[PDB]
Amino acid sequence: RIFDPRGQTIHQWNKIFLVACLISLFVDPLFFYLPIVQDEVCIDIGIAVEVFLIIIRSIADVFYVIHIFMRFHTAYVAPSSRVFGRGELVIDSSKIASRYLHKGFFLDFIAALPLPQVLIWIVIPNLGGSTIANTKNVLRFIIIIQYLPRLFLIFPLSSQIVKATTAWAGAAYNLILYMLASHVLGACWYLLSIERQEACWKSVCKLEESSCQFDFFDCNMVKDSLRVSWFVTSNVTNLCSPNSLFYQFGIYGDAVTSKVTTSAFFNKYFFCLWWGLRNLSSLGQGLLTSTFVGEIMFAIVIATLGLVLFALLIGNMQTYLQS
Amino acid sequence: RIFDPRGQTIHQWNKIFLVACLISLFVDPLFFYLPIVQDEVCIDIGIAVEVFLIIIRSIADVFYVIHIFMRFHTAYVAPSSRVFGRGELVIDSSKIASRYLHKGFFLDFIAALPLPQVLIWIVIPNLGGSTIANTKNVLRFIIIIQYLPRLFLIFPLSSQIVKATTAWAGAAYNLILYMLASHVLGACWYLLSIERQEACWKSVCKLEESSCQFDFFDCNMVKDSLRVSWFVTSNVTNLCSPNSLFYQFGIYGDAVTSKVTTSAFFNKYFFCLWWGLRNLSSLGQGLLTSTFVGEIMFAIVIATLGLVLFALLIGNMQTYLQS
Amino acid sequence: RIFDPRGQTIHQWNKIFLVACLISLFVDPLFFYLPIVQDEVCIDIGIAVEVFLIIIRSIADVFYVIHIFMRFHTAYVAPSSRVFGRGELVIDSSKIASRYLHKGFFLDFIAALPLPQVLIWIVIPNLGGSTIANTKNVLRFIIIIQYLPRLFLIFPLSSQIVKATTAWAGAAYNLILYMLASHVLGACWYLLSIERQEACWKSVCKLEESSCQFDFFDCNMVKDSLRVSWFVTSNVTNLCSPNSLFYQFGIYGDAVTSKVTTSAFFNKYFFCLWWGLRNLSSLGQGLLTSTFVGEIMFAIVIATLGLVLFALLIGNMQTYLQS
Amino acid sequence: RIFDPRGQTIHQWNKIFLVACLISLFVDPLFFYLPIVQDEVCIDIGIAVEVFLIIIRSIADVFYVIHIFMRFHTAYVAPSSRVFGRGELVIDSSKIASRYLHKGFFLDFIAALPLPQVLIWIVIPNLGGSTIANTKNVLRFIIIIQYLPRLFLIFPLSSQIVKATTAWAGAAYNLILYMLASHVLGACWYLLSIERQEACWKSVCKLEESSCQFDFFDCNMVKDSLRVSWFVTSNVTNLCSPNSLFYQFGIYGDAVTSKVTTSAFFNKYFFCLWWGLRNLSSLGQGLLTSTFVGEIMFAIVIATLGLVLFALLIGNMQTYLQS
Repeated sequence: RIFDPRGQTIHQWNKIFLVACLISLFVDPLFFYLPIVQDEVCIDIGIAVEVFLIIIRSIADVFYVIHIFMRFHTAYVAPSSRVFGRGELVIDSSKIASRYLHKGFFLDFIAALPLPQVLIWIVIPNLGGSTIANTKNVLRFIIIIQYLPRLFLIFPLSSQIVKATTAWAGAAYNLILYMLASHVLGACWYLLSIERQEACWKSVCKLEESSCQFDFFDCNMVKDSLRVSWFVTSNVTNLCSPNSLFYQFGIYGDAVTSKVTTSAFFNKYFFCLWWGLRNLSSLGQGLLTSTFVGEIMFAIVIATLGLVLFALLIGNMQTYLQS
Repeated sequence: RIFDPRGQTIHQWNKIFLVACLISLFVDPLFFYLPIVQDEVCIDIGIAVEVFLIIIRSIADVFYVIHIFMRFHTAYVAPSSRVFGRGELVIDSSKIASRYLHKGFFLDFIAALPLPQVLIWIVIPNLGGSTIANTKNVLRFIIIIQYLPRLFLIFPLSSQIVKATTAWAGAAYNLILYMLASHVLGACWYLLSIERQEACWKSVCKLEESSCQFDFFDCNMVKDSLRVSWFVTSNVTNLCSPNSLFYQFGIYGDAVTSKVTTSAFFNKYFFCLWWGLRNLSSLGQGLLTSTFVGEIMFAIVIATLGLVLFALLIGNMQTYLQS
Repeated sequence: RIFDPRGQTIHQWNKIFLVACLISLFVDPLFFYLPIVQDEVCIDIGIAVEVFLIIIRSIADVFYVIHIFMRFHTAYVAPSSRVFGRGELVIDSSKIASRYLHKGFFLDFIAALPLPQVLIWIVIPNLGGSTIANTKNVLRFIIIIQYLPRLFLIFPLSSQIVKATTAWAGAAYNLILYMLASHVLGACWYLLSIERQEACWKSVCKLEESSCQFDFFDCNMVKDSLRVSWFVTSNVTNLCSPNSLFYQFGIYGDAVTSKVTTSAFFNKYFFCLWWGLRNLSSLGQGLLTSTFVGEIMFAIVIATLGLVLFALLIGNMQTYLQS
Repeated sequence: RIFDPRGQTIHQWNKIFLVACLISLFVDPLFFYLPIVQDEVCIDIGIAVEVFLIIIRSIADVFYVIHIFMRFHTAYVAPSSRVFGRGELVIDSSKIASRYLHKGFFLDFIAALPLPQVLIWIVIPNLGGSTIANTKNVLRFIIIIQYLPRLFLIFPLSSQIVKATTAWAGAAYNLILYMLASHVLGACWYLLSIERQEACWKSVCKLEESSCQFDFFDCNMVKDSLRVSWFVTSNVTNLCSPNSLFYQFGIYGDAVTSKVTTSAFFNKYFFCLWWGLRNLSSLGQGLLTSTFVGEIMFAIVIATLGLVLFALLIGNMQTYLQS
């Protein structure tokens, strides 16, 4: 059942797979919005939203597995058989599999690994208790390690769609990509702000090591008598604010003053998407960072992305107007 | 009395209609500047300015009715008779009316409906008392529901004018588009800031529900003894300020600190026009919103409009310089 | 002694006239830096800098008069005698004078009028004592009335210089124009901030009509016994500051906090030039104006100039790299 | 042993020399990050990082000397022997040396001088004790005096590499130049902020001439009894802050508020790099300077560099899109 590379089944499958990849690209950064900072100073996770996102990601991974299957069952054109553009067809399944494994299979398999799901379920909780690591909100960012190759996969595939079927197709696509970059940067900023607030809490606990340890900032122990007794005699709610000059919050300060980390899922999502869009359009200006290397590099990445994306938008609109 | 589409009567009518549509597009957002926040914490409406705007709107409406009447009596080129461009003319009134009804009549009829003057006069006040809704200043935005179709009519019609009559007509036209977009965004910002201040007043009333009720911020009840007795012992004047953290004013806070909602019509109009133009040139930067989805979406729309308009301006200037 | 329009004497005269026009365009805005706000809350005029600028403007006006004389004594090509480019020359002095008077003489004569000199010397002081008007700092802006036609003369003449003698000639020329716009806008902003501070002083005087009148803010009367007695008991020092919420300084408030109205000529000049450059590059963003129509219109003009200039710069660099 | 100008040895040497020159351009501004402001209000020099930078710069200068020595022994195409491209080879060493001395030797020699390490070792300390000058942290900027000619050598030489080896070579090259400009501007801003804080300390000492001289702000005298006695009774810590309105810190105040001058080398380097990149992308907006001419000139230079770099980047991206 080898499908023709320039046939109809593969064209329809690629049309569906572009939508599936776009859905996966949209859903992956949403995993960064799960942590919630509560008024009692603790980080919880929205269970219902977590399960919903995991279900969507599982559907996307099923689609990716189907794509890998169809790529093991697709034909190719031999480079040496290209007779005036007529490269014929190859039906050898073994040759197709060898060609796929030599080039293309590795990156597609990496992109199809259910990394967020295993990280959420069978890595952090249950037997894989990372008490020694104590970086539950940091490991989520390794999704980016898988997100970056997957983002690459959107470039050639969509190009094939361009071959499948203009003036309006150069600016709308670039604005969609620009919104995607804004979405990813906003989710990254939200998770980094959560990490910054957790670091401020850890510094406060270090200042108050007499009656605190690095276990009081989890909402599963908020009702403990020790937790409330420490909370009523601590000024963590006032020290961990951008107004107080105790900890350098930097660009993450807007996540504490505006209570973004406490707001509902849609409020926080739209706030962070607008943050990313605004700091991508403004070329990273207004990102008055602290003296921390990671935040500075995040701001530099945002500025560079804004520069290249604005240049692409200007060029695309110039091309559209000239044609 | 069928008019020639390429003739002189229709050309002159289109020249008049371009100016009429430009005036109508300039006047429609001005209805958002009518509400006035007075020093007694209430929202009034300038009766004289409202009457003048309704008169101008009715003039635009009768011009649109004349345009519809004229288009009911215009000839069209038969697609099947296009013999090397010479498509002749169709004179049959019934055929012309049927063709116009099939394509074109609905969208032109929508743009000619006197929706704003109906809403102001015979929808909200008098028989149609919307006491339950209590959203008098929110219904105005449904003018946008009609504004967007009308904004469409400029693009073809002006192009037709281009056919009727370059290097200087590309940058100036896009600057006019920029002015119109900034004016509309400024009017929308003014009305949304009025809504935000009214929402803060409603929150204060809820906090003081013992002596306040949800009909109490109307200027027709200012002289009431109950209202003054409540006001002399109420802290609504400082709770609904961006300085206080009682309510998240966000980007609308600049309309409370600067007191544009209480200024004269020209001052408020120019302030809001400059606000829209500045946040369109800054690509939405400086729009530090709150965690409210509507305000965030407004900021995102402003940033996207700034992106597309600046890209169009750069492309038009590049075309001008290359020509 | 009619000179050849395609000859060498007129070529050299145009080369030196471009320099003279550039110097005159650089010098006219400097007259806006003359008023100085002193620590005694008064506005004085720097006599030495004023005299130097008047001398430079006199030299420029002499050059302009020589230019208009030479234009009265230059030949022209008859439009009806253009036989395949060989349009011959016209030597009749009467015909040349009539042609110049019909078109060209009016605006050239307008630019050659010593308006700033007569305004400074024989309009405001001496016989023309503007005691009733009391707007000495406002009249200077009618230099702009002469400045706008003069700025016109740069555009054709420079093009003629192009005909006298590339890839590098597009970016540098546009940067020179951009610097000129920044210089003019900075001088205008300095004078407007002077006017705003004087208006705040007048408002304070109105608040203190018992012991103040509209002369007390003139530095010639600073040593008056009434002046010192009012000053030792007046709070105009802190009331007219952007920190206090007494007067809406707006975008001009930055000139009071930084004390640029008091500093030396070089400091204030460079601060205002950088202000114009920054608010021209930032597309007018950060110009958070008050509810005053004049300030808002000035900010709108600055933003539109920034838009057109940045688009022109982008287009010029695109042309330079492409060619 | 004259090398062929279009041979293989010179090609490889130029490939090495481009990397060497890039290293030298990256290392020279790092000398500006050496001064450190300590909590005892004094400026020290990191000896270890200074020695490492001196060693790297010495290696780069040895590479420059090797380049000069070898290009003394290369043939050149005779201007009069260019017979249809075949310009032959000049083997005469005397003629090659004469041509090099006439054109090429001066700029290559001035760019190979060990001026930075000479200043660090045998100019400022030891015999050349600049007690009278008292500009230990100011002289470093004369590295820029040699840096600009060395910045020139990149533009031709890199072009040769282009001749030795596209669509991706326009955006990447522009971004490399842009990052280099950001790095240089950040180093210059750090050293200028150090200078501003030192000037504030000098002003404070002038305010405290009774018990202070211009030596208490050197970290070699921090442990002196007079030093500690003055420090315990001096308020230099409060007066020399951006919050206190004592000294106009201007755009350098962000360096004191963020305590970047005290941070470690990596923190300060990345903070200053992000500062330069942000103020270069923002076209100098947000550089609210003081009334000081040097700071204003620095801001104007930053704005002009941002303008030209953004224009070049837009043009390069347009070229990439169209080709």
